[PDB]
Amino acid sequence: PVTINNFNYNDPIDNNNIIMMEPPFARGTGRYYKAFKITDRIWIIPERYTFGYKPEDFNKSSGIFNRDVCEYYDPDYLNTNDKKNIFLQTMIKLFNRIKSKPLGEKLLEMIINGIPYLGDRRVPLEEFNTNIASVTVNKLISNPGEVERKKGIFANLIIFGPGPVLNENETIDIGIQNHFASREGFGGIMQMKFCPEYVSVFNNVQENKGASIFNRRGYFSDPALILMHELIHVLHGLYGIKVDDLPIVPNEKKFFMQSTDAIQAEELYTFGGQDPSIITPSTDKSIYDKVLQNFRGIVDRLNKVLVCISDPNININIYKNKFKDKYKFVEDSEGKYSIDVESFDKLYKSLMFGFTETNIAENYKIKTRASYFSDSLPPVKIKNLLDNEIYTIEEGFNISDKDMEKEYRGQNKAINKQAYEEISKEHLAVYKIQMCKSVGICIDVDNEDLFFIADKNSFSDDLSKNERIEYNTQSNYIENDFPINELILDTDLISKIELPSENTESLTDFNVDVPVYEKQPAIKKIFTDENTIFQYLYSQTFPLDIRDISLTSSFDDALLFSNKVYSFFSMDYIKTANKVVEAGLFAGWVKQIVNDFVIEANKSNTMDKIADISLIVPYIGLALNVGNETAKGNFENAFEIAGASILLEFIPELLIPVVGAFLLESYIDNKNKIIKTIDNALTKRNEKWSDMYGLIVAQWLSTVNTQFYTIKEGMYKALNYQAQALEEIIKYRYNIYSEKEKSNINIDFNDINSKLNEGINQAIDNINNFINGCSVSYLMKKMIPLAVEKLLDFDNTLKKNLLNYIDENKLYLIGSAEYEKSKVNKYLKTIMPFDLSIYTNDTILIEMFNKYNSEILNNIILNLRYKDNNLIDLSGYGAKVEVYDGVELNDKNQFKLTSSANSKIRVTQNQNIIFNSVFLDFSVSFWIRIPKYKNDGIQNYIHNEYTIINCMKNNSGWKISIRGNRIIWTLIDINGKTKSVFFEYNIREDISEYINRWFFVTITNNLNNAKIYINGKLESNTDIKDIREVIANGEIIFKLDGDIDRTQFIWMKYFSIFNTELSQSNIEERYKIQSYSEYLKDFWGNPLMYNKEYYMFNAGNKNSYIKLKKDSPVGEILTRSKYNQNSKYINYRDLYIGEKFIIRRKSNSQSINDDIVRKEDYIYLDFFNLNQEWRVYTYKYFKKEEEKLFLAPISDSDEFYNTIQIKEYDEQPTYSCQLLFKKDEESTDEIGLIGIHRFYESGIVFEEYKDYFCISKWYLKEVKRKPYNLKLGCNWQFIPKDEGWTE
Ligand SMILES: [Ca+2]
Ligand SMILES: [Ca+2]
Ligand SMILES: [Zn+2]
Repeated sequence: PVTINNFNYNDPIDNNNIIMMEPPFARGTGRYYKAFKITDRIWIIPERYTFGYKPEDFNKSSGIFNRDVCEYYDPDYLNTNDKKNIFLQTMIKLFNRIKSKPLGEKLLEMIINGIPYLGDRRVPLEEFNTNIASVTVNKLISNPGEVERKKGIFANLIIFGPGPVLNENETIDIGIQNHFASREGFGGIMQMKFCPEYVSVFNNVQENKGASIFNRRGYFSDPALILMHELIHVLHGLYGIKVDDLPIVPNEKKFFMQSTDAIQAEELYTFGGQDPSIITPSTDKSIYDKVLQNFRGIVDRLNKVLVCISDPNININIYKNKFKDKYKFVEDSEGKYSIDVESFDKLYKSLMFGFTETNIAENYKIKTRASYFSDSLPPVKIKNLLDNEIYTIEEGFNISDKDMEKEYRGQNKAINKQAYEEISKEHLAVYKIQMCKSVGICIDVDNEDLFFIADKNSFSDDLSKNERIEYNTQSNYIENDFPINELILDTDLISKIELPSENTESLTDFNVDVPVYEKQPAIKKIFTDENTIFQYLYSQTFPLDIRDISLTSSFDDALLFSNKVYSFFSMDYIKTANKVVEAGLFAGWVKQIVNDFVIEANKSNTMDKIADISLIVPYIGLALNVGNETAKGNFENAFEIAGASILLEFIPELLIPVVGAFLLESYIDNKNKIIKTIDNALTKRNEKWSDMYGLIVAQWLSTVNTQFYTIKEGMYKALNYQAQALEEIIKYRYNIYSEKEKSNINIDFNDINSKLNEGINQAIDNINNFINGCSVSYLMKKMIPLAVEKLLDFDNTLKKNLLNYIDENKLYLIGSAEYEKSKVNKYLKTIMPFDLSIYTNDTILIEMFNKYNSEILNNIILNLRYKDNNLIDLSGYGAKVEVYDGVELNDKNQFKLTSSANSKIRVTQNQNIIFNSVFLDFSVSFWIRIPKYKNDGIQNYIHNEYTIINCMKNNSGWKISIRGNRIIWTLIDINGKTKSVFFEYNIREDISEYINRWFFVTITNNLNNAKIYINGKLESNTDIKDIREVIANGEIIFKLDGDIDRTQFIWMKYFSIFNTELSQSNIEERYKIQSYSEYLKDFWGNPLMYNKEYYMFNAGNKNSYIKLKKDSPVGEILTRSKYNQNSKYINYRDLYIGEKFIIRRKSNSQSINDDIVRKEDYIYLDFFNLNQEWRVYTYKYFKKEEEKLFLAPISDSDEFYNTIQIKEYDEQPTYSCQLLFKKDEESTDEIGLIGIHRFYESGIVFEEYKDYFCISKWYLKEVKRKPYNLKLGCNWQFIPKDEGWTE
């Protein structure tokens, strides 16, 4: 157990637990400090830390000490005895809180027992030397006014009050002659400057601070956790493992980059959470090795120590026993000490990954910042930590008896205001970057708001070094984790070995290095005319002395005029916001503009499914103009083209080492040592893949995800500026009214702010999801593949290396040089899939990853789309696409492959995508339109198979071919074994749903089957179990290849590939998404057009067509003529028959050239009667359910309706459309739908039934039925002449 002593500042010095100490940095000169032993080996000196600081620097100035901290200054802190005593009692309370739980009690026990080794690097291995400043500190015994009598004591930790900056807590180690005992295995007296009352404030981006933009946001820290964070540094320093290694260094070559001190791995380890992941596995092992090497030096010292010259009273055995336990060394029955690898590993992991701020916070139910790399806010002052009503030893601020335990409400600034006070801004100093234009207006930007982008020098290149493989050689992995529960239950973690007495000889060698600090300018001026994130955010603000502003979509005007505020919301939103109204209409206007605000903000939920993008925030570019000028043009389009990359302010140069070669050592005549070597080399190979992935993750988190974090914060600020601006306008307009008017105005400012705030919260959630998706996308498509390329290269090099090794030892391997030959091929065959959870256990990051992998669209590895008269891959993997001259392309994303040799597309796929999952798993989807057979060429049509898409490599791959009315999918494995599955449509149907009509094809492949889906429905299936490996990343050639007719062609659209098997559900969804359009379509599936001649088809009367009756102004219905020749393979009904209709636009006299017909358009349905254009009319006064339509010349009669509304009542994909007659555009009076009706005719000569072109009210209720009735006689399709259909 840990005992925390009690005392008052004025208690008498007793030279034991209350002393006059001579601090290490005093160099044995100057004055002494009254110090209090709070626990064994730990001292508290309730006075400001002044070592290395100028007295005046304790005042706020035009300078700052740290570039990444909102620095608070207060020279009066601790300037009285009562203030010093309060500091003392507060420290006692914090220590009691720390030991209130086993985890914290153990941290203290480890620290108390982690006594510094007696000596350092300069001390002979045979000796213990206490006469060094890192081991002994002196206390003055003599009476006041004379340093006549001094006594030495051993100490572990000395905690002082703060230095100039109250909120800048720091743990300091002792350097002597340029070396640090605490960094070389020995450990040394540790010092700390700490302030309990002025604590840091933080706010989680992904989480709302009580969700109130008009209230105080964020949470304040529990000083006990802040102290434990420092105590962890103390722990590391005491065990001598606070080693230095390759640090994370910020790139500062660009003006938008955050400047900061180099960050050592030890600091990131101390924080925990995701931060250890920024330290590559290479560096993790580097640090591990250095610490182990340091301990070896200590264990050697224990085996050689014979005496202590500095203090004859030191019992050598007692210390050897204590140090053996401290470092967890093992000792044999003879007393020989050695390192136990298991015990060392456990100790190391416990100290680096067990005791972390994140783990401690979690255990103590204390909320803390999400990461070391999270913006810093202004600190606050805790009113009274000694008041149990506000802060307790057991629960800190989150007191359950006050219902503040839930959701860390006790630390919530918006909720627990009674616990703290805001700090006077006049006492705060912050490093700012003054961005000046070349003229010249300037904008100040806190350095903390800039992008933190780790420089390339931050990462280890150890992966490029060679590795000697031996029967020995084993894997090397360091799990940046340690089960906190076992640590809390570990029975032998805490020492039960006697702590030596602290009294020793007085220190006489005061040699020590004392740091010297100095402020630097708080403002750095730079010149740039760039208008990026900082400038855009700035344009959305207004000075405090202005109260009348107006919104503008002009960024430039917003910068020029103080009364103009930039807004990235719609033109209509902006206009309405600037509208001035009468008091009587003010309440209405407020409701309107506030509602508009929510609508605008909610556009952050916009979907873009047709472009294979589930979510996109269209206004991010306009809001920040971050990255590659995202404020220009249409952001959504730009995103569809370049993806996440366009949002990055800077594209990082990644470190992706050429993996060093392996050196396989041979063992002649040794069958085992040779086999072992081969195996070890294989396992080491995987370590290489893992370490590379870890190197990628570290860079992604410190150079990319950091930039996206800044963008998320930027959008939060942007949205708030918009709400603040609207709030300002509303206030101004309301205050223009008189008191009498105001009294009659029904407005609730809190309800307004509530609605605005809620809108922002909804938007932020979408924005965070969007940005996290972008971050993972960059990782997977722009980083991982580049690493895979090197790893695959490495594999190849290692492959022949191993085979050539199995060759050189062929003899010594006898009848096995083949068994292990394949053992190498099959091992280097299956590559390691990237799993983020392997490099981090951070829930946020893991969830981001899993979410990404759960989105089927992220499985797209090829997406050929039209953009600027060319076809490019928008999958994000950058396939090279060569479209040759003979390929016809249009903006409807359709492309035509003809019989010409130059009508082809060459696609070179990305070779670094996990495609060969080792069992075949991928899908291909596309739309196609295959022309009808030539009647005089039917034999060749059914006989000649021709390839249309071929993807082969090493005589293995896949291809899509066509043989007449059959489309074929074929797979060929490395052995040449072939399997096919096909879809063949009937060519004897009166009316075919497939011939010359666009239809959707989807082919899926898995370990068992090959399936072909047509328009979302499964059509064919082939068992492909026997098929072995199939290379599918070869070049893809789109070209008609075979014995084809010169007239042969094929149209294709939306070609894409998925590296997974699509489900029937995925396919059906894709079919509907790609079928969707605002416009109606024609019989063939193309957009329906105005001013284009069409024959009419009736889905409910397939073989019927319309003809103007010779003797009457009506359309009689006749039977389609049919294929006349004698071929046994074909049959169809003629399509180019009946009246030639033409659709004309109703309004806008923009002439009659042509255009696209959209659902709900009002039209005129006309047709040609010889040299005249006639029209389809409905007699206005029929009383029956239906009537024959009236066909006559164009004219305007008061007795006939002439306006039709084209409709689409079917919710599912169809090329059918309906035609409605309404009394007039305005009314909701429906006359009926155009269809076909059967009439009975009994004349003097003939008696029979005849069908006529009619309008009927009966259809009105029928089109509402579900599922939509495709057989209804009111379903029509328009057939224009098409080269793909001849008769
Ligand atoms: Ca790491
Ligand atoms: Ca302005
Ligand atoms: Zn730290």
